[PDB]
Amino acid sequence: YANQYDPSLLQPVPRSLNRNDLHLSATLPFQGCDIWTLYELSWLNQKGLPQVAIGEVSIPATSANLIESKSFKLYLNSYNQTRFASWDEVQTRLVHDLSACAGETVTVNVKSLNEYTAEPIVTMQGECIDDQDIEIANYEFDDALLQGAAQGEEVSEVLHSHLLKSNQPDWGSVEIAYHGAKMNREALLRYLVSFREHNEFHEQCVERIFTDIMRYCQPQSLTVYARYTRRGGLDINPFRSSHQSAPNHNQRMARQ
Amino acid sequence: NQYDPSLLQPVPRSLNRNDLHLSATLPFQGCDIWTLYELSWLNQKGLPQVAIGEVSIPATSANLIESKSFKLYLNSYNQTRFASWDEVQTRLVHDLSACAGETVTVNVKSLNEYTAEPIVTMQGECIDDQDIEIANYEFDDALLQGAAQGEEVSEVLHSHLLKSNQPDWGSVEIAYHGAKMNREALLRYLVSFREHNEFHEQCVERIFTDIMRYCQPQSLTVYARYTRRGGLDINPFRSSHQSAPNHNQRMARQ
Amino acid sequence: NQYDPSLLQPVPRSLNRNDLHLSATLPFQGCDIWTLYELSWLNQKGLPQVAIGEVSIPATSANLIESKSFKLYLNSYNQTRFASWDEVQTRLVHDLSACAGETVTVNVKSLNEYTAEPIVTMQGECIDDQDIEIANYEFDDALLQGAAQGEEVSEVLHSHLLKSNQPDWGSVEIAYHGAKMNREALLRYLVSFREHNEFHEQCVERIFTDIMRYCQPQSLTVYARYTRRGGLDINPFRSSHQSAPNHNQRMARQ
Amino acid sequence: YANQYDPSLLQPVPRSLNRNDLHLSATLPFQGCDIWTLYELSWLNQKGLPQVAIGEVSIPATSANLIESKSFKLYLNSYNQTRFASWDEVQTRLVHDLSACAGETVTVNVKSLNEYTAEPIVTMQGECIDDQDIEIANYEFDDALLQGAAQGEEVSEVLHSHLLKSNPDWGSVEIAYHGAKMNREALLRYLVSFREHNEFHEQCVERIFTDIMRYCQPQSLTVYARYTRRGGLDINPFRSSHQSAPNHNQRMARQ
Ligand SMILES: Nc1nc2[nH]cnc2c(=O)[nH]1
Ligand SMILES: Nc1nc2[nH]cnc2c(=O)[nH]1
Ligand SMILES: Nc1nc2[nH]cnc2c(=O)[nH]1
Ligand SMILES: Nc1nc2[nH]cnc2c(=O)[nH]1
Ligand SMILES: [Mg+2]
Ligand SMILES: [Mg+2]
Repeated sequence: YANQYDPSLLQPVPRSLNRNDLHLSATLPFQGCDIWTLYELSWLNQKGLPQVAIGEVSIPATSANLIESKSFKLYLNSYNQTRFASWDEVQTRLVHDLSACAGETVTVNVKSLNEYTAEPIVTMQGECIDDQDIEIANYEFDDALLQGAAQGEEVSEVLHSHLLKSNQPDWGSVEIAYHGAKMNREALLRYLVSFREHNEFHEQCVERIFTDIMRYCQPQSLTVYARYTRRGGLDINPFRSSHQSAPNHNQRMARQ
Repeated sequence: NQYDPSLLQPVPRSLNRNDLHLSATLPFQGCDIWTLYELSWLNQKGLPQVAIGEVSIPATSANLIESKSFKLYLNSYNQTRFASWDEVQTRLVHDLSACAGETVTVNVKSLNEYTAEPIVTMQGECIDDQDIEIANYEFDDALLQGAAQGEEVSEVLHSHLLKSNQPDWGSVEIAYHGAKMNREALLRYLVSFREHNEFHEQCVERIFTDIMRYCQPQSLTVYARYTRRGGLDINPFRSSHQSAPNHNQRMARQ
Repeated sequence: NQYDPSLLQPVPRSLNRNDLHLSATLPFQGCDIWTLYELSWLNQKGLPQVAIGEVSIPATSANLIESKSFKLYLNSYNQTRFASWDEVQTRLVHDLSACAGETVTVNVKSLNEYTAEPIVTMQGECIDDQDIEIANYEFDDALLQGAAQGEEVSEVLHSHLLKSNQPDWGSVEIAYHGAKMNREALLRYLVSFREHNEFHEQCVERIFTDIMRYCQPQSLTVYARYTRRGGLDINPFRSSHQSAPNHNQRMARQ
Repeated sequence: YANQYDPSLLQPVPRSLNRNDLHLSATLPFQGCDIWTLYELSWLNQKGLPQVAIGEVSIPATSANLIESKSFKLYLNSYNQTRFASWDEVQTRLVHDLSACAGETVTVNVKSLNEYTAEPIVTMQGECIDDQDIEIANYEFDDALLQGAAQGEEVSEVLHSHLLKSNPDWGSVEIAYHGAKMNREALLRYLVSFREHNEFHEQCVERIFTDIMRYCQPQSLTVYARYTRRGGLDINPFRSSHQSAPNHNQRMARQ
C-alpha cells in the first residue's frame, strides 16, 4: 500500500534562518514571491480513475516559512493513490495545506494538461551576458567580485544569464533588471559563476544575489528573478524586487 | 570531478525481452529518444556552456543505458573544459554508442533553439475521459482479451494516464491498423501498470507485445513520452514498420 | 528512358536573395524539406518498387532544385533496374547533393511506413477566421508596417491561406518572440501573395525577411508546407536559431 | 485578371467510347462509382477573403459521361478568384455543374480542412501480392497473362498491389473475389503489363474487371483502384458485380 494523503510530510523552513547570514535590516529590502511549478500532480477521482494536472503555486516572500522541496514532492506523491471528489477539492486542499506550512496564504492553480497545448517555451528579458571572451578558473563563491562593478552612466536595463548553477547540482537562468549606474558585465558574470560550487537554497541564492547587488552596486531600483530546472518533478522560481510584486506569467524556459 | 565514461552502466535489453517471450528476431523496430535537459560543460577557457541534448538509441542495441548512471556521467562534464561544442557531441556519440552497443545519434542544441517552441499533445483521440470505476490496481494483461472486435480501422489513440514505479509518469500514443479496439479495455489495461515495476523501454515493449498478442492488429506503433527523472527523459518508440517517430517535441508534463 | 542525372536543373538561391537585399551572410538558417510521393524504380529482376522519398536540402546550398526538372529526373528511375534500395538512396544523395551544391539527406521509405500515420495541422492559433474585407489582391509588404506593437510575447500563429503562382497552395506557421503581432495585418500580408510569382523557397524567405524588418522580433521561425506539383512537394523552413523543423508530417491538402 | 467561374471548362467524355473496346454486353457487367478527391478547392467569400476546402465527389459508373481530369482541374481553378456567398452555394454549384457534365446526379462533399486532422493514411484490404521472387522484362500490355490464372480451390479472398502504373500515373489496386483461386504471379505480371499503356483510370479499372471476369470467371468480383493525384485531383474507380461503393474515401500513402 502506497501511502495516501499525508499533509504531515510537508516541511517548513523559516525564511529568517537563512536571511540571518545576509545581515538584513529590520524591514525586508525586497518584496516578491516564490513561484513553483508542479509537473507531476496526479490523484484518483471518486471512482478510482487517475487524474493528471500541472499545478502553479505562488508563495509570498513575506511568508514566515518556505517549503522544503523534497518534502513538497513527498506530500504531492501522497495524492497519487488517494481518491478525491473533485478537482476543486484537490485545489482547495493544496491551498489549505501549503498556506498552513508557509504561514501565509499561498496561491494555487490546478490546470488540466490541455491548457498547455501550444504554450511557449520562453527566454528571459533583456540582453544575455553569457557570450564573453573571459577565462574563469576559480569557481569558489566571491561576493567581492562585485566591488566597483557599477560605475557606468545612469541607465535602466535588463540583463540575463543561463549560467547559474548551485549545489547534486541545481541549474538556473537569472534575470536582473535595474536602474542605477551601469553594471560591468564581466564582474556580474564572474560573480554568478562563483555560485557553481556553493550550497544555498534557490530562494536564498536569489536573496543573496539581490542583497549583494544592492550593497555593491546601489541601484535605485532592482529585480532579481531566477528560474531553476525541476528536481523531483517540482521547480522553483524565486522573484525578489525593490518595487515589483511578481513576474507576468509562469512560462517555462528551455531546460525547465 | 572530471569527465568519466566509466560512470555509464548498460542494462541488457535481453532481460525483459526474454520475459516477454520474444525471439532475438524482434517483432518491432524503433528507438529510444532521450532528452538531456541539463547538459553543461566548460569551454576552452573555463566559461560554462549549457545545451539540451537529443539522443536516439536504436532499439536493436544490445543494451539500454541506465538513466541514473547516464545522469552521473553527464555531471562529469560539468567541470571539464572542452575545446568546442563539436568535441562534446563527439565524446557523447562515442561513449553512448560504446555503452549501448550500437551507434547512437546525438544532437547538442543551444538553448535558443527552443525559444517560442510550442508544447504539443499527442495525436488522435484521447481515451482518458471515461466514466468508469477502477476497483483494483493490479497489472492485468488479460484486460485486453477480446478488446479488438470492431470493424477494420486505421486510427490513433492516446492516454496521459501511464504510470509505473518513485513513480514515473507518461503519455502514450497507439497508432494501428486492425480490428477496432475497445477504448474502455485499453484504458483499463494502461491504468493497470500503475503499481508495476519496470523500465520505460520495457513498459513500451510490454504494451506493444500485449496489444499484438491480444488485439492482432496488422500494423502497430506505440510511442510513449515520459517525464524526466534526474534531468533526463526517455521516449521509447516501437513500431511494426516505422524506424523513428516523425516528431520529437515536448509534452505538457515533460 | 533510363536513369539520367543530367535532367536535374539547379536554380541559384542568390537570384532572389539579392532581390531581398540579403548579404551573403544570411539572417536565417534552415532547409527545404521535399516529399517525393512517386518514387519508383525496378529491382534487380525488373519488378517495380515504390517508395516515398524524404529529402532535406540545406538553406546554405548554392542552389535549389527546380521542381519540374526534379520530377523528370525521378521519372528516369522508373524503368531502371537498381541492385537494392540502398543503391537508390545512394544515387539520390549523390545526384541531389551535386545539383544543390551541398550534402542533401535522403530517406527512402517503404509505403507501409505510412500506414495509420495521421494527418496533422499546424501549431498554435490559426489566424484565418477574421471578418475582414479584401479590396484588392496586389502584393504589399507595407501591410506589415506597424504590425508589431503589442507586449513582448512568444507565440505561434498559422494560416492555410498562402497562395502564389498555375496556382500553388500552402499553409504557413510563424513562431516568434517579440512585440505581439496584429493578426489582421499579418493575414492581409499573407493574402497579398495570391497573384505574386516566386518559388516556394523564395516566398518563405520573403515572408521571413519582411517580418524581420517590419516587426523586428528577437527570434523568428517561418515554416511553410505547400501542396505537391508533379508528385512532389516543398516545405521551406527558415529560422533565426533552428536548423530544421522538429516534425515532418503531411497536412490535409498535401 | 484570372479567369473566374466558368462551367464551360468542364469536358465530358462518353463512357461508351472506351467501353466499346471492351466488347461489353447490352447491360453493364458491373456497378460502382468514380470517387474523386479535390485537394485544392478554394474560392473567395463575399468579402474577398479566401476559403479553402477539400472536396469529395462520387460519380456513378452508370453516368453517360466521365469528366476529363484536366478540364476538372481548370474548372475548379475558375473558383479561386470568384466570390461566393457561402460554402453551401459552392457545394450546390459543384453538384449542379458536375451532374450536368456527367449526365447523372453526382454527390459532392465540401469539407473544411479541420475535418482531416488526425485522419489516417490507410492501406488496402487483404494480402499484398507485390513481394514476389519473379523476373519481369516485358512491360507491354498482355491480357493473355490471365489465361488459366484461376485453377485453384474455390475461395473468397481479397488481394492488393501498389504496383499499378499506366499512362505516368500511379496507383494501388484491390481485387476481392469469390471463385477459383487466382495465381498471384499471373495477376502481378498482368497488372505490371499496364506500365507502358495509355488509358484513363476509369477505363483501366473496367479493363481489369472485364479481363478477370472473362479469364478467371469468379462468382463475384470487385476491382478498386486508388490513383495518385494529377493537377490537385485524384480518381478512385470502384467496379463490382455486387457492391456499390467503398466504405470511406481515405487516402493511401502516395495519395
Ligand atoms: N525550498 C527549497 N527546498 C530545497 N531542498 C533542497 N534544495 C532546495 C531549495 O533550493 N529550495
Ligand atoms: N533506461 C532506464 N533507466 C532507468 N533507471 C530507472 N528507471 C529507468 C528506466 O525507466 N529506464
Ligand atoms: N524549387 C522549385 N521549383 C519550382 N518550379 C516551379 N515552381 C517551383 C518552386 O516553387 N520551387
Ligand atoms: N477522367 C479522367 N481524365 C483524364 N485525363 C487524363 N487522364 C485521365 C484519366 O485517367 N481519367
Ligand atoms: Mg517551469
Ligand atoms: Mg486521396
